Amino acid sequence: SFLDKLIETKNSLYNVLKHNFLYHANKIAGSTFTTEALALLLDKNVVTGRHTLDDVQETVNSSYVFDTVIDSLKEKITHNFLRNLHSSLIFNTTLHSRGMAGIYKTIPNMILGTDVSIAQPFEVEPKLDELIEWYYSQSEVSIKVIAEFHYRFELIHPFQDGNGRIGRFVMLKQMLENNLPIKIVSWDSEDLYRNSLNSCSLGNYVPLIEYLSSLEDFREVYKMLWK
Amino acid sequence: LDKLIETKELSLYNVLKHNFLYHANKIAGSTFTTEALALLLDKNVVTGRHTLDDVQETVNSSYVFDTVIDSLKEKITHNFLRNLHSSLIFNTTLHSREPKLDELIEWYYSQSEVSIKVIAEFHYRFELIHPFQDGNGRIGRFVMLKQMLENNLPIKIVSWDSEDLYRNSLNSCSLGNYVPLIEYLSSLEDFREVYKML
Ligand SMILES: Nc1ncnc2c1ncn2[C@@H]1O[C@H](COP(=O)(O)OP(=O)(O)OP(=O)(O)O)[C@@H](O)[C@H]1O
Ligand SMILES: [Mg+2]
Repeated sequence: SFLDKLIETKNSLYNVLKHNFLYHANKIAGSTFTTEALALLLDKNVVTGRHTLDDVQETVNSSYVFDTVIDSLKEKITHNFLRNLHSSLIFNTTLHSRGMAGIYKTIPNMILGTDVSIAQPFEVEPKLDELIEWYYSQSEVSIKVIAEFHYRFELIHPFQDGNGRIGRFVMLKQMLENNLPIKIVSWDSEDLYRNSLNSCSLGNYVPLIEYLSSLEDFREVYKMLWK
Repeated sequence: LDKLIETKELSLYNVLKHNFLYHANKIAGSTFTTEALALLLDKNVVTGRHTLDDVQETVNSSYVFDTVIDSLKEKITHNFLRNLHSSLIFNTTLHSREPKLDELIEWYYSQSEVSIKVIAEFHYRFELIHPFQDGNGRIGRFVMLKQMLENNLPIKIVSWDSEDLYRNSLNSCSLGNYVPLIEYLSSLEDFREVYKML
């Protein structure tokens, strides 16, 4: 019943979820928008503070991507769905040219803070199919399923940039679609999210599961808004 | 002008771009200070309080300025003006939504000698025609600048301080009478002498 109410306000439960999610997801990606500045941008289309053009444009894009994710609930994660999310997210940035929007990487990339083996470009499309086919094979989608999906997706790292944000968008989508607790990956001075990721390995996602469990359920925190 | 042309990738060019865009954009309602505009142009960093439209239109004006310099000595056409307009209003809230112009352009290129009088008459007539819904003023000032540059004429930047002299000169003008505008432009300082040191 949470989802219906969320939809019927599309100040509102929707704007709270959007503001919180976008704030943390973008800040993890390096955005310098404060909570007040992001609120002002989302509500009144006014930019304040010091930002790169890319930060401004990508924050604005992230708003549209969030809307798309909510509008496309229950729809299948496909290659084109993911490429369109990426395309919306990096629209009108210094990555739009070169036409890396919205396209899988052609040149090897990396996640720094680690030397873990990222998927080579040629492996992106097949592994992703194997991942998607795996995801929809699950009888019941759980936080554990979503955590494994998240880690594997990030290890694939299909796009040259924006992998973190797109991954967390998809994670939010999966949670919403399966009436699971809404766990919003939050920024913090200690990099608990990143460290939980780095404690993980293929076949071992317990650090991420524990991290997600350590997060509060958004649905309960703002129960006053819907219940 | 040659100095202008080759300090392009590099500076007379950046000084002209910065000053011109500052005044042209401010007249159009931009809230970028001269420092904020400089920071945007040089480091692609946005500071201060601005609407999204202001940010985007300022960035666009940078691109349009570059295009205008690229098209020096090239003939003013309709598609050229439409390209300026499209570039200027790209990614704004203004995005969703002929004969008199042809006549004006041909009239302009028929003159054996281009003068400030010719440019002034062109400017007023362009504003009276008003070919675009928005950005008409900025496009007009871009074109005026182009016309001055192409003919080694004094480079006079319509200034934000100059209002409302510019506006009142425009309101005193009529078809066939452009003397208020000519006197106004004449009252403006020549960019070339101020930055002759460059
Ligand atoms: N040790 C790790 N193991 C697996 N994945 C990781 C690890 N560390 C980070 N990641 C994921 O890789 C993504 C890379 O993005 P990062 O945070 O490094 O900066 P960014 O490139 O600016 O963010 P974005 O990808 O949204 O553009 C992270 O968001 C994270 O989800
Ligand atoms: Mg990035």
